[PDB]
Amino acid sequence: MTKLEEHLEGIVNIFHQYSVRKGHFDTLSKGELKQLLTKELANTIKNIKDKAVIDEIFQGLDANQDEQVDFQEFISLVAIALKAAHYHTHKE
Amino acid sequence: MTKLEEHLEGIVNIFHQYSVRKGHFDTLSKGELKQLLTKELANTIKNIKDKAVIDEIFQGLDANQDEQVDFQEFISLVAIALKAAHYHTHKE
Repeated sequence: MTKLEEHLEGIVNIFHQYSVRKGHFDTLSKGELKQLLTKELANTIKNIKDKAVIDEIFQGLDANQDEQVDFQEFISLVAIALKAAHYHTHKE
Repeated sequence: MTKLEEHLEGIVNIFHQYSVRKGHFDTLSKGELKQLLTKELANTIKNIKDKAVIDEIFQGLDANQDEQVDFQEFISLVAIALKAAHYHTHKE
């Protein structure tokens, strides 16, 4: 039940772990996200294995249209994912 | 490192646990959120103990201005909180 804040900084260090390869700045493009998603969120988000699904999501975070998901853009990812968790019918 | 999806459904069942008292529908007002926040996110969000801080956040999720945070509105809460986690300087 009680996990205190390990779930917040937990998801944060998780993103830092699966999304580690970037340019000069923390670009963290769809490559890293796709990796994290297919292996971590494999059971949460509908067909998170699908690049079409991942594209949809990535593009939903990357409103910048620059192919970069920051921890903040990943924050919206967790929005999609938590939705996929409770609304696990298919947040889509 | 690897927590798979326990962090997504984890936060979800966490909200379900600390925010359990509602009306006929899952209203889940600032009372339940304040509780979860002060005890869970006590170390993450800046002065999450402050009702002024919590108000700011709650109101940020409750765009409906109806005093109801759903799991989806709590989804934006986790957006604030994950931000408070990595950007732990003070998402504010």
